[PDB]
Amino acid sequence: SNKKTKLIHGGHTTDDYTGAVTTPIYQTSTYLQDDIGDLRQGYEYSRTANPTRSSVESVIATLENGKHGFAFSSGVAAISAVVMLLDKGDHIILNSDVYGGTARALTKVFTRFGIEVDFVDTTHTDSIVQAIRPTTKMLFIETPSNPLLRVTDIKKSAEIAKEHGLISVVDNTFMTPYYQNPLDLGIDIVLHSATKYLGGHSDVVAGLVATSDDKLAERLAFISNSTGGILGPQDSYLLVRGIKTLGLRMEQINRSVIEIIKMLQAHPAVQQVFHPSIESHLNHDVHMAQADGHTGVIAFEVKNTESAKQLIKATSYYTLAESLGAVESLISVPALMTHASIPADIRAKEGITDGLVRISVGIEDTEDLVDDLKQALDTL
Amino acid sequence: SNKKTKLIHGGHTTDDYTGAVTTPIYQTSTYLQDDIGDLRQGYEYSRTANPTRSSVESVIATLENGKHGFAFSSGVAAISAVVMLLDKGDHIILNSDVYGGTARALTKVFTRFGIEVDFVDTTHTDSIVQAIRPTTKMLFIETPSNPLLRVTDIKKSAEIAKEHGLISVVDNTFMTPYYQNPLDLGIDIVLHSATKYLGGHSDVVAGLVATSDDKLAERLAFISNSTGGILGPQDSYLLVRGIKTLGLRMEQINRSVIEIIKMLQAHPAVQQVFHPSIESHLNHDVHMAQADGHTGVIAFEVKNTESAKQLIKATSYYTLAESLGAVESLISVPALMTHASIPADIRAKEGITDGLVRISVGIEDTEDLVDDLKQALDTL
Amino acid sequence: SNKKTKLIHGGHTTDDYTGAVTTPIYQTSTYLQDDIGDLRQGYEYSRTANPTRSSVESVIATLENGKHGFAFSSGVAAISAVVMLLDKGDHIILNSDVYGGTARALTKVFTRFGIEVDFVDTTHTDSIVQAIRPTTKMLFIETPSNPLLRVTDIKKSAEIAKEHGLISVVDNTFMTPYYQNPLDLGIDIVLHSATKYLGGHSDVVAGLVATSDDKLAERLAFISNSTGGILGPQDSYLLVRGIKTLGLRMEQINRSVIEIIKMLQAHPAVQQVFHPSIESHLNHDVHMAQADGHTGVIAFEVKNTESAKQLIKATSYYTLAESLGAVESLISVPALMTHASIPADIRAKEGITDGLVRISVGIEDTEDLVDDLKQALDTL
Amino acid sequence: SNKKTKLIHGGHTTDDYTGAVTTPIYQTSTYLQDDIGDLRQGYEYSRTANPTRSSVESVIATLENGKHGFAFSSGVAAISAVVMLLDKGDHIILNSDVYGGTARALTKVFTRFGIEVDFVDTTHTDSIVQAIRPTTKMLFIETPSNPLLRVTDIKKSAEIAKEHGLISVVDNTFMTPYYQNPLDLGIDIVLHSATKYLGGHSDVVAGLVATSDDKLAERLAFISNSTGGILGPQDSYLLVRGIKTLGLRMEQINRSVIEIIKMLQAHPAVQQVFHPSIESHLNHDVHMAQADGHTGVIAFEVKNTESAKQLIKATSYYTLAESLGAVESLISVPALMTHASIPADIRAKEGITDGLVRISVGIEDTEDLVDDLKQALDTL
Ligand SMILES: Cc1oc(Cn2ccc3ccc(Br)cc32)cc1C(=O)O
Ligand SMILES: Cc1oc(Cn2ccc3ccc(Br)cc32)cc1C(=O)O
Ligand SMILES: Cc1oc(Cn2ccc3ccc(Br)cc32)cc1C(=O)O
Ligand SMILES: Cc1oc(Cn2ccc3ccc(Br)cc32)cc1C(=O)O
Ligand SMILES: *Cc1c(COP(=O)(O)O)cnc(C)c1O
Ligand SMILES: *Cc1c(COP(=O)(O)O)cnc(C)c1O
Ligand SMILES: *Cc1c(COP(=O)(O)O)cnc(C)c1O
Ligand SMILES: *Cc1c(COP(=O)(O)O)cnc(C)c1O
Ligand SMILES: C[As](C)(=O)[O-]
Ligand SMILES: C[As](C)(=O)[O-]
Ligand SMILES: C[As](C)(=O)[O-]
Ligand SMILES: C[As](C)(=O)[O-]
Ligand SMILES: C[As](C)(=O)[O-]
Ligand SMILES: C[As](C)(=O)[O-]
Ligand SMILES: C[As](C)(=O)[O-]
Ligand SMILES: C[As](C)(=O)[O-]
Ligand code: NA
Ligand code: NA
Ligand code: NA
Ligand code: NA
Ligand code: NA
Ligand code: NA
Ligand code: NA
Ligand code: NA
Repeated sequence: SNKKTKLIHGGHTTDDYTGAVTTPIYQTSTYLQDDIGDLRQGYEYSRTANPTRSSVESVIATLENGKHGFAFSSGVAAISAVVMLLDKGDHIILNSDVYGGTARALTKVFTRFGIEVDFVDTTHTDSIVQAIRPTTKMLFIETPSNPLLRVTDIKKSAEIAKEHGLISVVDNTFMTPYYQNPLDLGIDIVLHSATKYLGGHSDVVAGLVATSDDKLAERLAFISNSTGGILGPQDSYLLVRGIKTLGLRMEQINRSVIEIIKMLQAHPAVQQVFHPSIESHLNHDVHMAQADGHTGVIAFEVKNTESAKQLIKATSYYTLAESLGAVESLISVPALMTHASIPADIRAKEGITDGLVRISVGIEDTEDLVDDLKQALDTL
Repeated sequence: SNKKTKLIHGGHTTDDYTGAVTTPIYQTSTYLQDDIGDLRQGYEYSRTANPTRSSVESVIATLENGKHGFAFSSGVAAISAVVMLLDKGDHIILNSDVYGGTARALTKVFTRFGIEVDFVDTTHTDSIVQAIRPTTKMLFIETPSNPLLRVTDIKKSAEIAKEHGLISVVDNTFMTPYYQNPLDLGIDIVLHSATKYLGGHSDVVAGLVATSDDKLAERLAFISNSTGGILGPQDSYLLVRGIKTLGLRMEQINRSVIEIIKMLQAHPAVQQVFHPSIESHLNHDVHMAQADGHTGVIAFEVKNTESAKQLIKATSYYTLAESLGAVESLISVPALMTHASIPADIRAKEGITDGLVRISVGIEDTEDLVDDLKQALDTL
Repeated sequence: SNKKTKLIHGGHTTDDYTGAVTTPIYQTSTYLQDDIGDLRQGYEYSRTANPTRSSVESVIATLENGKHGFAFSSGVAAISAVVMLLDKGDHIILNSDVYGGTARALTKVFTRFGIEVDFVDTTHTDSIVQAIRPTTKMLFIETPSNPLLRVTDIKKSAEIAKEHGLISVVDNTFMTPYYQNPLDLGIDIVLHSATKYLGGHSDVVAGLVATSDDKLAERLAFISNSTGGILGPQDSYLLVRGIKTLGLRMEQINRSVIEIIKMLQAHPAVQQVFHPSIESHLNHDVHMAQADGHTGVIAFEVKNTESAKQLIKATSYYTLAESLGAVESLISVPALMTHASIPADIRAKEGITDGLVRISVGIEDTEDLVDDLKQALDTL
Repeated sequence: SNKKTKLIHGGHTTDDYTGAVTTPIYQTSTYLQDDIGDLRQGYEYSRTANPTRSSVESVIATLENGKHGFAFSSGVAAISAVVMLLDKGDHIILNSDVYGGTARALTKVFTRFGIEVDFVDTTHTDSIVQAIRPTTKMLFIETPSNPLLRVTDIKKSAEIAKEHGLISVVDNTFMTPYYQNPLDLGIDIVLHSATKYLGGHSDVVAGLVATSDDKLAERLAFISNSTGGILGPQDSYLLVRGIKTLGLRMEQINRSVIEIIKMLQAHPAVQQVFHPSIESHLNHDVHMAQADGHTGVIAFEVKNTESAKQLIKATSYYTLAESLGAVESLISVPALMTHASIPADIRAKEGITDGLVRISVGIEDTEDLVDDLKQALDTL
């Protein structure tokens, strides 16, 4: 029924055999056959399929309202598997501020295999229409993006991809299936870095992919079985377990996000704030029309590098570390940590200023997170 | 010093911090930074590096006398990472009877990216010399191969690859680092399905890669970090643990292999036997010159499909299942299980007859394994 | 600061060595000593102490505002360790409806060792005063109790125990440290079946004990080290992980508890409802004075056994299984499942009627849980 | 059939449901019931029974030729459960040099519950006959003992216990079921610290108990369920896995033991050597009659404390740490590490001299272990 119930009872996460109310961990590579080719429960070799991995795959398929799920050893392994649907000579359109790892994979790995990449400002979907070439075969969008939280119209992108014969892909990491369901809006494939919110506890690196398309699912299963970037059973189990509390965690994060943004907008040491909940944010209405909540990632400007470092040192409850979607709130400075290879003039032009801070809001007490960040900003 | 000591004390598999005599399992995705960019022990994000994965990587680098190790989510993920060293238009030479998963990856995935594949009978290394094109960039060999255990001269292949500017790769799964060390013979990259002997307990799917080449190691690390087929920490731990007993397991397996082959050669219901220890086997002397023991995989012919099925049903201690390198002995029929897509006339021509049985010798009592297989053959 | 922040940042649950933001899993039994008796970080043998177990022990000590924590292989192992503080000839007072496993341990095991047990209705603390003998050395109370949720005044029991030289113990399982902190009210020892709410995911069996008393802590450490009922490192890790979401889970459970009780009180097929939040419940004011929330366990009467079974069959979201404190709501019938050895006339006299149903409210959507239980009751 | 086969195929260590060739890890606390009291596969609550724990219990029952197995959270938890078969006023006879943890549990814990303990030199079984009181109910022996490896006649002790109505218990840790099977010699209960050889990899703390007596098994199951010192599922799995290689490990250890003892007996810096394989060792013939191999624990005298410390520092392959039965060889000095609370004059009288060194032989290369210990002794 409602989302919080679906999180507990959706998918197959119990043991039909013993009745165990949690998915058994099949730390196993192979399976007895009673006769040659007769598999007791459909399993024959864990790379091809493993029951614990099948459990988490059923969960992500259910949560995204798809038919088929796939679990990979990381988010970028899921992305690479999806890109491998294409052939040399094919063209893929991506949002222009796509995740750094995605941009690296496409421009430094897959370009050597003849895949051509164009980065497009998809906040206006007619940019996609202009960028389509005869060889374009895939449209890949994140929304909202990192670290400036740009929003792209999912439904319109799905329609464009249908009309032009493209495979449409949404990286739904920042929103999670709790708030945004791209397959319901016509997208062919949805994927996640489960390393972030889905696992939720900073203790699994994993990717998840869901689709309703039987033929794309067959192709993805073949790619998974042949290139072998599969998630192991212990990590699959920890994913199932972490997803149980996804709804509670996201709701707490959202309460804190709302109060923190109020504080940041009022504070004199903060300039611009980036988050899709802000009414003046580009495509705010598009976001509200395709999602019923918010990501916990916020970016905001302080004056300079020194202020950013001082802010980090002055907080008690914000942890300096890579990644996002933890139960701990995390803080980072993109210009120094993720975007430092880009020359400073280009960073400035793109809005990645020296004082741009990114926080990933965790599940600490809302008042504590607001007060801590405020007093730290007061030290500037 | 000696191999069995190196297996226990080689690599870094203790905790410098607490002194724990086993590698801690770092079920974690990210790491506190004390200042922006200052990593306490070199860790910042588990996809890039994880201490438990670094432990197993140090083990495989030590065991293969290399400098750099890499742990992947499966053997075929390690193979795919190594193939991704190449660009569209490049050509790779493989032994003609390479592992089915390798052939599938190259001919159904990487060929779509412009990688060209030629299958060559490398049991005569001058076949490699003939097959080299101007665009050839990699030579990839298994020895001994599956399921007919063909042997390829590693040292000569390394010399050919050096002379012609090729990256040389040996899939050393069947022999393990306990018996065969391709990097010592001049090969650039050695890799393993750790799913088999290294893990040894049929409970991990994993790949391992080792090299002494700093530049190839940098390229492999970039590919791993960008396409993300990494081994998780629990599986890395179980690998380290299983490798501890590699020497004992391989030695027991070898004692049983010798006695089983004597029995098979004497038995009237068995025709041809395939194993590199047999003096009339092609390149037996090459094998003995590049290895100081034997794989536990043996293939032998009984009369037909019905005899093969009857043999399997009549054994007590041979388990019908996919994979090899378990503590249990495993039995299979390639024509029905791994090679069934090849038309029967082609199978027959290649020696994959309907009665070809493959066994992977485990660590059961030698007398029991000999007697069990013999009495089962007596029922034919 | 506030409880939800303390749950994330309280205790020591990161790695000082690598900075890993989660507690490493020390799957290890022993530790290198650099010189005889010089321990690198205080560890020498995992039965005595293990770093992952020390992490969860620090968490429970912090959450209960104690100084010392202890992790056991189950709730009843924690209880047995605490009972072993006593000697033959000593007397222990327990609430008269104590948990079945506790009653079994004391009356069928520890009584054979000369420990004498008296069951007392502690809802009136003067019953404790009457029951005190010269040999009484321990007062052990649960509040609220199972399955009728009787409430005992913790502060008054602590004062009585101080005055008469008794060790006071509270089994705080049903309330958790999120809502009730017995050590703050003067109790010597607090303990939990961490199998329930603390782990929270029905995937760990564990006990936890906390105290502020240095001498009792030394005695408990000696008992743990000598009788060895220690929690293992994987289970310790899963406990730390599950406790992260304790606050969110308990708050969702409490919202659902309030709405479900409204529904049950209004429903014509339900007679008596047992829960400390009900204003006419005995010692409701005592509960509100010593706790700032509620347990998720509720008991209520339907007409008879047949109605109870029908109710269970008619629900969609209530799972028939033993235990409580899961993310799934659980349903049971004490007269058939936990109390069936008591003769029916005694059960009836005690209020354990054939139609008494117990539910443990999970974290499903509140509206779904209310509507599901209501429609199922409507089928009666 | 033969022991090495039984180690692989004995007990139930596969999944009947999927065919997985390894025991699934049931990280779970409770189990769905299809109707009240109808358990799908006999499971209802993991403290009472867990399928992974049942797997390791079946293994130890099979390996010891018993009917019932029990897995505890440590060796001393298994011992405490067995002692709890007794009542206040009962008397237990133990060998006089029993393991320190056992002596501590009995003389500092169970004596407070009215259990009376007598330490007896059981190397002459008539000492047992003299020590029997009207209240004696249990005879508990280790053989060989620590650290002087005293041997006790198991068959004669079993006969004495039968004749006088005692429960007989053998702590079979040092010999393992691979070499010594006390239940076959008439003993009622056999137990192990599985922390040592059975797990074999220094990564599990665990106890195991086996019996053929249905009534004692029922009593032990009740004690386990009521006091809750159960082994968790991950540790149970690692035990099953480690036991697979028990035979190979013990055989390698025995080859090394034989060569090391030759070296120690010849070396001028070594005085007395303690090991049951030495022909002049007390009850050498008794040991050879009740076992068909040897423990890997050896003790030997060097001159003094300074020589012992120097020896430890001079070795390359002997690791200074507590415990025994690892894949690494371990070295210790009992007078400083396990027996330091005993006054020095008593230690000297008992043979625990300042220069007594204990080694636990691991599975390193035999020549390496001999040569390393010899060169280190040469530095004296
Ligand atoms: C290493 C990296 O490469 C890219 C892609 N990329 C290439 C040029 C370029 C200019 C601006 C921006 Br924004 C992204 C750009 C993003 C990242 C990252 O880690 O964030
Ligand atoms: C699915 C598969 O594809 C191949 C490669 N391949 C293609 C044609 C062909 C002919 C003979 C042999 Br031998 C191998 C061949 C091997 C396998 C396998 O699973 O074994
Ligand atoms: C097996 C069990 O033993 C007890 C204790 N006990 C002994 C007599 C008795 C009468 C009423 C009540 Br209420 C509890 C009683 C509780 C339980 C249980 O599992 O619930
Ligand atoms: C702490 C400990 O207590 C004991 C039992 N115990 C009591 C007196 C005594 C004298 C000699 C010997 Br030998 C053992 C003795 C053994 C150990 C141990 O850790 O080894
Ligand atoms: C309600 C419910 C669903 C249906 O979810 P939708 O969001 O309507 O697609 C699926 N699974 C479970 C367990 C549910 O309770
Ligand atoms: C002997 C030894 C080595 C060296 O091994 P080689 O086979 O000579 O390369 C490495 N590590 C350890 C722990 C050793 O004992
Ligand atoms: C606030 C806070 C505490 C103090 O908790 P109290 O309930 O006041 O005892 C402890 N630890 C952390 C991490 C906190 O944030
Ligand atoms: C041989 C065998 C047994 C019997 O072992 P004994 O030592 O004769 O009691 C049990 N299980 C398996 C799997 C065996 O192979
Ligand atoms: C500006 As539009 C609504 O075509 O993305
Ligand atoms: C910013 As990242 C998830 O590539 O460490
Ligand atoms: C036949 As040749 C020795 O050139 O591989
Ligand atoms: C023969 As296989 C390791 O691809 O199941
Ligand atoms: C009735 As009273 C307040 O002495 O527990
Ligand atoms: C009611 As119970 C936790 O002893 O199964
Ligand atoms: C000396 As005797 C054989 O009675 O133990
Ligand atoms: C000698 As010990 C196993 O009690 O650390
Ligand atoms: Na738009
Ligand atoms: Na669609
Ligand atoms: Na050749
Ligand atoms: Na080289
Ligand atoms: Na009262
Ligand atoms: Na106090
Ligand atoms: Na004797
Ligand atoms: Na018997």
